[PDB]
Amino acid sequence: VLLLDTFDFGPREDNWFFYPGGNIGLYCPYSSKGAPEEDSAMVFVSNEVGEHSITTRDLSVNENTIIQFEINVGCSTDSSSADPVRLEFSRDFGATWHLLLPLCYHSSSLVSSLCSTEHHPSSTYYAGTTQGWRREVVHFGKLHLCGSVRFRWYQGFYPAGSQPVTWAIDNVYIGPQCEEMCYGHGSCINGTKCICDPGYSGPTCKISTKNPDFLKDDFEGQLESDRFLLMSGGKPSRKCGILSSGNNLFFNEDGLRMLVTRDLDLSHARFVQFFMRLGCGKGVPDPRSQPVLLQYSLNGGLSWSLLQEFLFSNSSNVGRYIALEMPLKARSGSTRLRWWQPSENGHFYSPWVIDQILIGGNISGNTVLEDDFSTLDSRKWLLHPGGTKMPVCGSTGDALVFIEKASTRYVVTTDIAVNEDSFLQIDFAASCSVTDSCYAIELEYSVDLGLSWHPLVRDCLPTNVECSLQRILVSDTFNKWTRITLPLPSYTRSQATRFRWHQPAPFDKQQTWAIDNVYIGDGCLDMCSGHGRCVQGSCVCDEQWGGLYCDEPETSLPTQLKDNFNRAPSNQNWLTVSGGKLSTVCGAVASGLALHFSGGCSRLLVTVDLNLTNAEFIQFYFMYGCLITPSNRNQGVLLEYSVNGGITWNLLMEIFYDQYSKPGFVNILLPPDAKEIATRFRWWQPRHDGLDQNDWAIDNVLISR
Ligand SMILES: *[C@@H]1O[C@H](CO)[C@@H](O[C@@H]2O[C@H](CO)[C@@H](O[C@@H]3O[C@H](CO)[C@@H](O)[C@H](O)[C@@H]3O)[C@H](O)[C@H]2NC(C)=O)[C@H](O)[C@H]1NC(C)=O
Ligand SMILES: *[C@@H]1O[C@H](CO)[C@@H](O[C@@H]2O[C@H](CO)[C@@H](O)[C@H](O)[C@H]2NC(C)=O)[C@H](O)[C@H]1NC(C)=O
Ligand SMILES: *[C@@H]1O[C@H](CO)[C@@H](O)[C@H](O)[C@H]1NC(C)=O
Ligand SMILES: *[C@@H]1O[C@H](CO)[C@@H](O)[C@H](O)[C@H]1NC(C)=O
Ligand SMILES: [Ca+2]
Ligand SMILES: [Ca+2]
Ligand SMILES: [Ca+2]
Ligand SMILES: [Ca+2]
Ligand SMILES: [Zn+2]
Ligand SMILES: [Zn+2]
Repeated sequence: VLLLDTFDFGPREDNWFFYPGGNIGLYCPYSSKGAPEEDSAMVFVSNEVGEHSITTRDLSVNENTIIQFEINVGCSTDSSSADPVRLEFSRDFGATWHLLLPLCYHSSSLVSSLCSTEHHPSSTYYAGTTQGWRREVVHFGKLHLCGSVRFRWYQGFYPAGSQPVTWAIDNVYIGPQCEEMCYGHGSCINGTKCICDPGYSGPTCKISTKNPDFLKDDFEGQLESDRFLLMSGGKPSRKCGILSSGNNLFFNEDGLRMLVTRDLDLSHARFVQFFMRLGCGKGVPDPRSQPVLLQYSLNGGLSWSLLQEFLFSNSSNVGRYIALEMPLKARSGSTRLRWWQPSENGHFYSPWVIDQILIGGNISGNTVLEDDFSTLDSRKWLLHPGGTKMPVCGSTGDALVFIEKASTRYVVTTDIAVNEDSFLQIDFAASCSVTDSCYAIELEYSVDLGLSWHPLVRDCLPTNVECSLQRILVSDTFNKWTRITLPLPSYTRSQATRFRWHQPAPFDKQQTWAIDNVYIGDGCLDMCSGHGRCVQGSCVCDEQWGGLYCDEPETSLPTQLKDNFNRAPSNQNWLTVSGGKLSTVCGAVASGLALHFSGGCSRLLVTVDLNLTNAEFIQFYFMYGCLITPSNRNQGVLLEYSVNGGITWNLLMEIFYDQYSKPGFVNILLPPDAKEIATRFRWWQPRHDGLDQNDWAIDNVLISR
């Protein structure tokens, strides 16, 4: 043991050669977790004239020597490069001095350097790095420091009228390291004893209480939390924004720029993701701008490994979504991450912003994500700009609702494993008759942690006239709460697929929407037959439906359907009528009124489910172009049937676009697989040129024998 001083008496006389400007006292004690009696420290107050520093006697050091101490510079978060404290050593009895730990980033080959692979700041302690005291430890193993050396904490020389930042040090230990360096979770005493930090225990502070397996900061909440151990140089701001609403964390000061997380349980973590903007101006960022380094530590910050360097470039000055998979080596019960932008002097050439930090996920193979939105769990719903947990449109409890004024509206799920048995099933609503606007909400998937998003359902006509997104969540058909069930296509299969509901900008405030009763997974069977919802691996049937998978009607289905369309379409015959209304515009199609589809949005007609086991035919009268004739083949109405409650459809007839300029009669013999105990029909027009364009009419439907 070479040197120990707690300053709790006064200073130990033999320890120190000099301490100009230093006086025993208290500095910034009220955050400190240490005992009150221990708060006595060596303080260097701003107004002291002359040198501000403290120098040790000459000591004999070796590769196993550490310097360990606690420091507070400035008792604030007002970050500054002015008058930092430098920890230095001298090999010539104080004639010359050098930083004990150099700044290590990318070293020149023209010079002698001790830096190796690990990127780290120097033993320089800047004002406004943190309000709290902190422990620093420097190990000599890498420093080629052996023999007689003296050390100093040095700030500067200050004439009268100077006002450098006040600082203080405490609990200085210089001597042999402790075993395992106390795993970076304790203070070493004499190399023989570890004094463990809270939540760490045992001889070497190896054993940890469980750490959280998830971190979120959107910077809309508190800036003092258990989430970050350091937030040096970052302030909440709306400047240099990335997202359309809310604060970001903004680095626009000098000194240290370093954001350090608490220790996390990342043993099953999949990802770190965040938004970042490197540079805030219209031109190209200054080429001297130093990169933001993302690093991790397994040992309480004793050593750091690189995840990614993010360089300033001609394109970096636009907000960007960033996501990385958590590598195996970073996955432990106790891993912290940091974002650090190096600088040799505490000066920076550009600001930067970070926002919406999420760390977590789960690599253990989970195949199910479900929610009724009784709560909004951040671990399941990663991003939801514009979205609020609240009731709307007579929802079952709360829903996730996009109603407030916003420039961005989307919601992203966490990742799940998707396989051949996977399906997506949600309730969705648009504006609930608040607006009559025609709009759609995109449903998308990513297999790369949100780096790219692709439409879940592709434009693919069963006629193969058009094939390559298909608008599904549309505001007329889904005006009020409506269920959709989609088998997940092969291209979505992976061990980590996530989903996004996206309202592309620009959109109007009144074009609102919501989701509820979400199930994405491979449970239940038959996707509940179109007549129920999967809840915790069990089908919950709609009213009037029963059986294990909701395939059994409580009351016998009709065996025929007939409609002359001389009265308003009835829910006894029709489940859906969008874009169609009874009129005489077509003349007689069969007779009197016809159901005329000329709406500017969806044009869709769906029957109730029918028992067609013994039925023989479907027939109807049909006309195109009562107003404007269809201009191409993809505008042909498709007649399809479903035997699974509208989940999947089978083409029966393409009602060819350039036919039926005069009313015609269609008579089709039902195929075997359309003759089931529960089957529905739909007429839908995949494309049209809008209101009163490429219109069609139907009359005298008969599905019978
Ligand atoms: C699906 O629909 C078929 C009809 O195509 C149903 O089969 C029919 O079931 C009814 C019972 O409600 C039987 O009706 C009875 O017919 C006798 C004939 O003399 C009459 O005396 C009774 O008063 C009554 O009307 C009918 O025989 C039978 N037809 C056939 C071809 O079997 C069937 O029940 C339906 N399936 C499901 C799953 O509900
Ligand atoms: C990570 O995901 C896995 C899912 O594979 C979770 O482990 C399951 O947890 C539930 C508890 O409700 C059990 O019913 C399963 O039997 C567990 N399976 C396995 C393989 O252990 C795990 O809980 C998730 N981690 C966290 C912390 O949420
Ligand atoms: C550490 O060594 C110093 C030598 O000055 C001694 O005063 C102190 O009691 C020792 N501490 C422990 C806990 O061994
Ligand atoms: C970015 O801008 C600088 C100066 O405007 C230019 O010289 C440089 O080549 C640009 N970078 C790239 C790769 O386009
Ligand atoms: Ca003390
Ligand atoms: Ca934010
Ligand atoms: Ca709900
Ligand atoms: Ca009619
Ligand atoms: Zn590097
Ligand atoms: Zn999109």
